[PDB]
Amino acid sequence: TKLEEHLEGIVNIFHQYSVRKGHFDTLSKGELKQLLTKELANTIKNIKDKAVIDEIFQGLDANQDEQVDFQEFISLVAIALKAAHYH
Amino acid sequence: TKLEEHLEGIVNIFHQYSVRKGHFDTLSKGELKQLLTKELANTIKNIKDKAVIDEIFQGLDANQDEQVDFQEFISLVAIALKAAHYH
Amino acid sequence: TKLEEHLEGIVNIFHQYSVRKGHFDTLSKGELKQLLTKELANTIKNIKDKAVIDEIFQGLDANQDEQVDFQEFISLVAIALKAAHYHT
Amino acid sequence: TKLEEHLEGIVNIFHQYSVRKGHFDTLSKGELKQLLTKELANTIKNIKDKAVIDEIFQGLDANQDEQVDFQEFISLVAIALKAAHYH
Amino acid sequence: TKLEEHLEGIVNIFHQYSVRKGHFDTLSKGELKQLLTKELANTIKNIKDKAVIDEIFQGLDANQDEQVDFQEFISLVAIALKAAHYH
Amino acid sequence: TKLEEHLEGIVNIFHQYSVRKGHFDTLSKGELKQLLTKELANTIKNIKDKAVIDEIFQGLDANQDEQVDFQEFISLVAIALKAAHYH
Ligand SMILES: [Ca+2]
Ligand SMILES: [Ca+2]
Ligand SMILES: [Ca+2]
Ligand SMILES: [Ca+2]
Ligand SMILES: [Ca+2]
Ligand SMILES: [Ca+2]
Ligand SMILES: [Ca+2]
Ligand SMILES: [Ca+2]
Ligand SMILES: [Ca+2]
Ligand SMILES: [Ca+2]
Ligand SMILES: [Ca+2]
Ligand SMILES: [Ca+2]
Ligand SMILES: [Ca+2]
Ligand SMILES: [Ca+2]
Ligand SMILES: [Ca+2]
Ligand SMILES: [Ca+2]
Ligand SMILES: [Ca+2]
Ligand SMILES: [Ca+2]
Repeated sequence: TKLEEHLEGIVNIFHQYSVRKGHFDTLSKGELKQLLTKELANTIKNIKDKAVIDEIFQGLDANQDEQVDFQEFISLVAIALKAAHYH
Repeated sequence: TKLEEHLEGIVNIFHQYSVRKGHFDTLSKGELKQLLTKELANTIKNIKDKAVIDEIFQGLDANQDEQVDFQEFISLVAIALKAAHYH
Repeated sequence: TKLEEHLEGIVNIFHQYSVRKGHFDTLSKGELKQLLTKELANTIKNIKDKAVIDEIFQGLDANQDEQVDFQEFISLVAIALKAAHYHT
Repeated sequence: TKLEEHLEGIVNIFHQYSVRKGHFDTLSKGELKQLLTKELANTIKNIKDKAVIDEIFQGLDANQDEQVDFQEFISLVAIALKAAHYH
Repeated sequence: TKLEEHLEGIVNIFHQYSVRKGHFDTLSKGELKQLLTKELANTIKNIKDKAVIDEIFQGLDANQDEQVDFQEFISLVAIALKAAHYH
Repeated sequence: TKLEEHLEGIVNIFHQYSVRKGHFDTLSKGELKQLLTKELANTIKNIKDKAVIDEIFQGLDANQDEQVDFQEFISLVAIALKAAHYH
């Protein structure tokens, strides 16, 4: 299915960024910064702002381990999905 | 981007199903059952069974208006995304 | 303030039904049914139907104690709020 | 009914502050501070400190669009309700 | 520490039921029925009723794969604590 | 039963810290500080850093009353469990 394909897509993009550094299944502040700035540049306003990136990071990182795992990632998909529907 | 592409895809699928009947911007049970069985067939177990479909509908429709609106639909992406990353 | 008065309003309405029976601070299915059918009759579709009332009770009672307490009630005020704004 | 009046009341108050500037349908940081400091003065601790208003704004604005829309505002009502029943 | 001790306790108890049948690391409807009725009988009302066990299983199995995984099980702890501090 | 004993355990630790200052039934920052660093040292990363204790305090304190009450505490239990299982 296309819907399935879009889902595997999102999953693929997650890993695309999570493997660069440290844990392969988790995103570091730095990797999330990349993901955010390159992949949602037209979705989240001011995503370019150091403060905006930090605020998003601190909020996904529910368990304070300094990493964003896949389950925490889902939150971001939901926010983004909200924006994309608004346009 | 790609990520933005996928998210736009998801939005577009919603609407692919929501305009068939009643309100254009929301899914009725019928509409939701179509979307589930053909677009998540390989994602949610037993998704074809009547009981599962009803259970999922009853859960999304948080405000009991017998419609699944976009906000409510986000939750399903969440459930699905979970599953898709699992495979 | 006006906003403070409406919030005090909702708390008072909650007690208005929670004292009828059993614990004074919680709603039983009965007390909830009365509240729903007499105070949200124009907010939630088919609120009069048995099925709907139970589905609602079954969802608010997160701890499964057969009582809806105030924190659990706040959920209902959220659904209700969505509803009112949409009508508006 | 009364419960319904109170709800419509809260929606009204929302609109009373959202129409002063920018989109009519949403609350700016500024609009939000106004409502907080004169509508909730006797509900949230130290709600008259810049720090506390920032924090509430930052939390209610989940999509980071620098605006607080009605669905996001509902969370504010939840926090408030909590406080009001405590008295 | 003691808190750590209790948390480890909970995980342990999860496992003592999850390994009985099927996947070792997730709970089947049967496995859960066993955990609820034996470990939570003085905590959740009417936990010995067929109907309640199922409503609790249906609720926990957020992804409809007919198993309760540790993440899903965490919500049971939340429901239970609420009750425990009540006594 | 053991699970029940662990739950009660969790409630007792909470109170062990909550009775120290101000209201016996809620944790002040200071009280929360102690609890975190003495009961979760081997569970949450850098729990020792003043920045992290503050961030955790700010997240639990949903109503902004500068106390963490039992309900709000349950979120902390969930973050911790998640970690303890991961270990
Ligand atoms: Ca990484
Ligand atoms: Ca952090
Ligand atoms: Ca994390
Ligand atoms: Ca439709
Ligand atoms: Ca329903
Ligand atoms: Ca709905
Ligand atoms: Ca009562
Ligand atoms: Ca129930
Ligand atoms: Ca209850
Ligand atoms: Ca405005
Ligand atoms: Ca922000
Ligand atoms: Ca916003
Ligand atoms: Ca098993
Ligand atoms: Ca199910
Ligand atoms: Ca499951
Ligand atoms: Ca205290
Ligand atoms: Ca704060
Ligand atoms: Ca608090």
